[PDB]
Amino acid sequence: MADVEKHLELGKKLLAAGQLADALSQFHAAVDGDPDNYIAYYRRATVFLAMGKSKAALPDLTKVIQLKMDFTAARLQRGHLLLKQGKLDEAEDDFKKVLKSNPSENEEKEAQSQLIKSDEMQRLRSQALNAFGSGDYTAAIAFLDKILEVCVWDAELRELRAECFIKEGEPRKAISDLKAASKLKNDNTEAFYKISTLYYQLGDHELSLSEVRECLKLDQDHKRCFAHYKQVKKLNKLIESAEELIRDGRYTDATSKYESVMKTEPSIAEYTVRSKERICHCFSKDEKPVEAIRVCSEVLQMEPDNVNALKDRAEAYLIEEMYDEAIQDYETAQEHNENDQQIREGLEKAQRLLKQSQKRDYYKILGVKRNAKKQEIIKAYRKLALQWHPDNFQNEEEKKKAEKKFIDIAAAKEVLSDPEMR
Repeated sequence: MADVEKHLELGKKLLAAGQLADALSQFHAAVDGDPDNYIAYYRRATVFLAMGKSKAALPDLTKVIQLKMDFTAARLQRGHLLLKQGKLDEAEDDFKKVLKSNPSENEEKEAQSQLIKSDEMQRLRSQALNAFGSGDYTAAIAFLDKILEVCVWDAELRELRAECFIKEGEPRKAISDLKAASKLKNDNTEAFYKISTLYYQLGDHELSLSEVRECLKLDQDHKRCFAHYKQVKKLNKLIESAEELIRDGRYTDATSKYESVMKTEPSIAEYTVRSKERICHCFSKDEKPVEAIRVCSEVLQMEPDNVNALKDRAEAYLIEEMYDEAIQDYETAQEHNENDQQIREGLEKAQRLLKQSQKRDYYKILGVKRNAKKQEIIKAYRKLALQWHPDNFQNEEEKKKAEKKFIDIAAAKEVLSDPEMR
């Protein structure tokens, strides 16, 4: 009908304008209106492909083919797709029938180049699995890395490689594949669960949560997903809230939410380690030096390179006027993060005070200002020197201590006469 014509035409304009989502809407309308119009099926597949929707394109393309078996450009299209999906054998059968069908000169060049690739894919697949079967994981990765340049939408193999990075002790390198695999399979809940937990495991709670919400959108009654859901949702509030508080500068509150974070997930180290960094942060930003040093130091026993923990402990040491240990920290921090304005401003501001503290102040032996007025000093000296005379002290060890204060008071008067003021 005219409708199916309008759907296709608006479909066309939209696609051309890059408007994939609504183009798809319209071809959907076009397919429903005339369920036997190969053009509708073809134009939809064309969008699906444009959108990365690998699974959805295939049944539409083979429909186009079922209806119009002479239409070889759709057979070549389905050829390409299946080769992306890593359904090699079938990708070969189409690429070959394309060649047996008076192809275009550009259709011959494609159908051929592809079979050439496909041949290597079959060898690389077999090497990949074989490597994997014997436990040669780094071997398997190298093969698979190559297959997946070409088979970019082989979910199964992506999964295998993720499993490789994992056995290798490199879990984070498996986020891409596992995320990809769930995207392609589209309505497989297990794929969302796997990616949701791998995220959780890495302390990626925000994603993990959103990613399991997907599982449950697919299956409301999925037991395992829901269990995990309760879990990360709980741990998400606690962490989100913890940080809300840290920005309000409610540090002891923040610290309490973090103790809850750790109590809610004890098994995974990252949730314990990262909580401690944040607690270390709370204490330091709260001017609680001994507590900062105690917690921050423990964080560094676990992660000696923790730039954030070093900055917070540095800050603690500054409070304690521990200028050496502050620089040592700001420095060992500067090693791991090369140019940080905060680190550098810390190292200079620590050094300035390390210098100024070694610089003896005769006024610091009593003077009201860097300029105590007139005979205020003479009043201070006579009393102090008379107070602090080793004669005063019967205790031998106590005396020797007065003496240093006496030499100090005396050396003060000596330098506070006439020109020696500067």
